[PDB]
Amino acid sequence: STGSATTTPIDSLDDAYITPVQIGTPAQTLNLDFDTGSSDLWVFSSETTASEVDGQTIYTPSKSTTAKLLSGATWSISYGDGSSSSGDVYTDTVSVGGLTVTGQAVESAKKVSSSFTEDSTIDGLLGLAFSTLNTVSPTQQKTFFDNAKASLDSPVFTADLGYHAPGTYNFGFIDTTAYTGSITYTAVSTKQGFWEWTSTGYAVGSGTFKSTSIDGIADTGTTLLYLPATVVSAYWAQVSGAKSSSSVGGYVFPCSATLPSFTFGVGSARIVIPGDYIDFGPISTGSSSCFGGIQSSAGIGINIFGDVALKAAFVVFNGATTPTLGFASK
Repeated sequence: STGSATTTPIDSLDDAYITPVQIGTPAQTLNLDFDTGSSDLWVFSSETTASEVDGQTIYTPSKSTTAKLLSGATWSISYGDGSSSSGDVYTDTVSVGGLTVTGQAVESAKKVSSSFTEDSTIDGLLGLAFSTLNTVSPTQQKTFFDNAKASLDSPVFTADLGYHAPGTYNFGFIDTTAYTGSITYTAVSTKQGFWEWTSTGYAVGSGTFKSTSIDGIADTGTTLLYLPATVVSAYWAQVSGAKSSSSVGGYVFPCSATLPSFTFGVGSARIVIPGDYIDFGPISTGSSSCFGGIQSSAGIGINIFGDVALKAAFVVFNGATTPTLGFASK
């Protein structure tokens, strides 16, 4: 089997991407944030505290003839941005782009934190990291990819995120028309539950490539590119007027600037992030200070190849017995 679904930016900055997902019988379609940095499929629901729902589409398990309460199961998650959610668990039929999994754990939110409530465009998350990170207790549950893997033509999914434009998530096949050149594969460590890999270095604009190992995670659920402070300082030093602002929470730059590109290494191959992809717009409405898309990871504990980096590439998440990641230009 295969599946193919379009993923669409939630706003003009590409702050996140939503993909339609069918849950239940008859189908209830929710727009979920596919997140290769977490492993819970959770949704706003008929059980979510009413004051914490503000425009999202909800899953109502009582209206699904295939929904079954997973007795005793609860979940609770906190994300790197400080947001969180928790609730109980159903199993139900879940389909993405024509690919169907029966008995998928659908984690129904009873509580969500304010940032979820405030984002009317995201109806929940669909985790695509490794199932060892799934938070369901007392019986940990499998991700949608893990449940579908054995049925897929090839045990892979691909992320093709657009810049200010829709893109595609495919399951079970590699669309050879979707990228240029060849796909370069690189090793993955699953020891932390992430799609964790080692970039071979970077370049700023037309500058020379610096060979240096950068361990980080391929995370479609993080907006920006978070890298070591040395790397980020080298980038922003090429932008007149750029500075790290403690009050804003990162590097800012004059909105009048033209940003240089940033290149990262995948083995001997190179992925080029155009400068425009690094512009996240005014820090507040009407400001001439703009927020940078490359930020320091020093306060995180891990480097994150988020959407800013991934949307410059066609990315293969290879779930073979030994997982690997593949990157191609496009």
